[PDB]
Amino acid sequence: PPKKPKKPGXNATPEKLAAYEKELAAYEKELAAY
Repeated sequence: PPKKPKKPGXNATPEKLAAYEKELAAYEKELAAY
C-alpha cells in the first residue's frame, strides 16, 4: 500500500505546503489505483 507523506507543521512554507497538498493528492490517486 502507498505510504502517507510526512505531515508538515503549521509553520510550513506556502510552496512546501502546496507541495504537500500535491503529494497528498498523489497519495489519493495511488490509493484509488490500489
